[PDB]
Amino acid sequence: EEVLLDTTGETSEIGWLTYPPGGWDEVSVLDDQRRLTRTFEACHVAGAPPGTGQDNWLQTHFVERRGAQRAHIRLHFSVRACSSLGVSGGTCRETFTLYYRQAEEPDSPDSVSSWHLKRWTKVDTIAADESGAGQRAGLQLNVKERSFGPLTQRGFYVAFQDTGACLALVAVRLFSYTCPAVLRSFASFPETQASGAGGASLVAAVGTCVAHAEPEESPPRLHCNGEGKWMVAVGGCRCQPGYQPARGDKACQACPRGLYKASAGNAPCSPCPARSHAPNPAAPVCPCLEGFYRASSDPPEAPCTGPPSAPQELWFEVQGSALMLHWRLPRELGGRGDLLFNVVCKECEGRQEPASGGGGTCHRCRDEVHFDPRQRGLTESRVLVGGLRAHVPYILEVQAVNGVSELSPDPPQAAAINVSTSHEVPSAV
Ligand SMILES: *[C@@H]1O[C@H](CO)[C@@H](O[C@@H]2O[C@H](CO)[C@@H](O)[C@H](O)[C@H]2NC(C)=O)[C@H](O)[C@H]1NC(C)=O
Repeated sequence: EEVLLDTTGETSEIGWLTYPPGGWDEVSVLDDQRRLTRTFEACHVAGAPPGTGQDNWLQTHFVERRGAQRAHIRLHFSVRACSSLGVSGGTCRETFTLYYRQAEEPDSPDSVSSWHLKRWTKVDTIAADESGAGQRAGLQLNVKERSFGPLTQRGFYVAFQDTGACLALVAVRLFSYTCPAVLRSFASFPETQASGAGGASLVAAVGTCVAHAEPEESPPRLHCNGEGKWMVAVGGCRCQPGYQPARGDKACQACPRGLYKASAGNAPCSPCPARSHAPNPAAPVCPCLEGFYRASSDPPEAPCTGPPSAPQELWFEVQGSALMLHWRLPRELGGRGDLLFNVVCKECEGRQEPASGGGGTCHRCRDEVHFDPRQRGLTESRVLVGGLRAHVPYILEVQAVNGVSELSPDPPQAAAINVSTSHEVPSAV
């Protein structure tokens, strides 16, 4: 609610006039509580019995329009009943009508400002809610309200017409309704004017995302009712990663330490998954502790995991022209079950005439040893080893790996076993 003219303020703020001189009369009184009150009266009806007709106007000072598009007016007034006056069959009324006119400049100093020939626009005729003049303080004081269609010039005048009533204007209040600036739906909306055209019409208002918000792909919008309230919205922003709603649809606050928020929007932060920390606020993800990782496939809400330890309990057995390597699971799997194994083969030479200080050649196997499923990428703790030579001594190493350890190797954890093919000379004691 934004005031453009109030009679109960700074004593009246009055420069008004009356078209037929003496048509309206300013009479000042004391109101129910203590206060000087400028009021205007028109009761010519008690004059000549023909009346000779009544057309007595009362015009305001130029009202600046400030930004209002739709002016509301609130009148307080007494009206004397026609039954309670001299014999005034016909000529007496109990109503007055109400007008406005627009101007972009106050009325033309002294050289046009006898108005009344200017095009006045009618607003409505007003009547009292019944059951000279003068407010007695018996709450004969009627209150009525009306409003004027769109205001576009710099200001306006308002005029009052008495055509046979015994009237006492007591108070006038000219205002417009405004919608307050507000935080709604994670956005800010400005103070917004304007019914404009009248009661049903709305005025559309654009919002900006508050601290740490984004649109909801939708860029926000909110609508200003003709009485200053905010009718229903479209769109709205959402909070940002690392930020959660706070004070309710109204702001976004950073996650506290040890919490995070991966993603989109109006959703509270959640505490860090296993083996991660959020050392600081506004965390979008909790990084893993030293020695732990998250795989390609791991979302930020996954716990962090680690690479495996070495395979255990290597052993083997011969089956025809080939040899089967066996082992068991690592004692530490890092909290993931995408464990798979890799086997390396080495043919080792060694202790003969030269190189008596660790003299094993230990090259890798030839291209004629094909391991039965794969040699690399095994999910099972076994492999069949193909074409390895008769007395040549081999060494078979088994590496463990899982879905991290792309992420840091240190070299993969491993185990190996000395292996020699054939056996002879039965036991004699
Ligand atoms: C596989 O066999 C080799 C050779 O027989 C083993 O080698 C030696 O290990 C001892 C201590 O255990 C060292 O003192 C020697 O110097 C090593 N030899 C050489 C040539 O360096 C080896 O330990 C065995 N490893 C497995 C896993 O079976």
